Amino acid sequence: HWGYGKHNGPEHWHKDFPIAKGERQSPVDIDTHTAKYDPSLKPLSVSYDQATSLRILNNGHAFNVEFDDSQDKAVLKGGPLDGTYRLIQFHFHWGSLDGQGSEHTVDKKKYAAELHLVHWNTKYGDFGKAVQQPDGLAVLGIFLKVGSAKPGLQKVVDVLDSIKTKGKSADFTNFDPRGLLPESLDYWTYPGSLTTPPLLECVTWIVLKEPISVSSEQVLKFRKLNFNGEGEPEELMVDNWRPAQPLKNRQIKASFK
Ligand SMILES: Cc1occc(=S)c1O
Ligand SMILES: [Zn+2]
Repeated sequence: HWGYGKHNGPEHWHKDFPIAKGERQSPVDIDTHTAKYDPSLKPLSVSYDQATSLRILNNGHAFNVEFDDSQDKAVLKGGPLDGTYRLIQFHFHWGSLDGQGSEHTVDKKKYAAELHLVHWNTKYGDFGKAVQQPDGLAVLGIFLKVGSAKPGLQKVVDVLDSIKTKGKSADFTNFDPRGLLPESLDYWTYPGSLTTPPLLECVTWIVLKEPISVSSEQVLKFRKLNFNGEGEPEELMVDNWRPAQPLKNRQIKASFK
C-alpha cells in the first residue's frame, strides 16, 4: 500500500489515486513575491479554548492527536472561509534532517517540519460527508524550525514512546492546541487537497507566515517513531512529506500587506 519509500512513495501514488496529478493538489511552493494581498479576507478566528483531545495514534504514516468533534468546541472561521469548520485532528510531517520536512515551501525554502490542524465544514454534518465537497475541509498549516523548545509541544513529545509503532494509540486528554500557535496569524491561503492518499481536493489551506520554534531534542523524538508495526524490521518514521506540486490554475492570497 502507499508510503514514503522508493517503491511506494509520492511518485507512485497516482497509480492508485489518479487525482494525484489533478488540478488543485497540495502542497505547493509559496512564491511570496507572486502572492497577492487580498483586502476582501475577513479577520481569521481560531477558537480553541474548549478543545477536547481524546487520543494519540501512530497510523503508520504519522501520528494523529484526535479531538472530540461531536460538539461545537474548537472552531476555525473567518479569513477565506464561509461558515464554521470544526477541529478533528492534528498531525505533523517532518524530515530525517533539519534542512527538510515541511510539505509547503516558502520561496523554495523547506522547514524542518509542518503542523497540520484539520477542520471540517459543519454545514456537511460530519467529516466523511465534508470530504466529498470542494469546500469540505480547512487545514491550518504551521511551519516548525529548530531553535528554542516549544513548551506546549512537550506533552506530545513525551507520549511518543508509548506509540512507537503502527497501530499503537494512547489516551491523550486535556491537550491544549493553543500552545502550538505562533504570535502572528498572518497567512497565505489557496485551494488544494489532502497531502496524503486519497489526496481529496476538498481543502482550503491557510498557511501561517510565522514558524514556531521547536528544539533539536523535540524533533529528534519525532524521528524515533516507526512506520512499521511492533515486531517488524525497524524503519524510522522520517521524511513523511510530499513534495511541492504544480500550482496550475491557482493564485495564492496573502492576508497581510
Ligand atoms: C489524513 C489527512 O487528513 C487531512 C489532511 C491531511 S494533510 C491528512 O494527511
Ligand atoms: Zn498533513
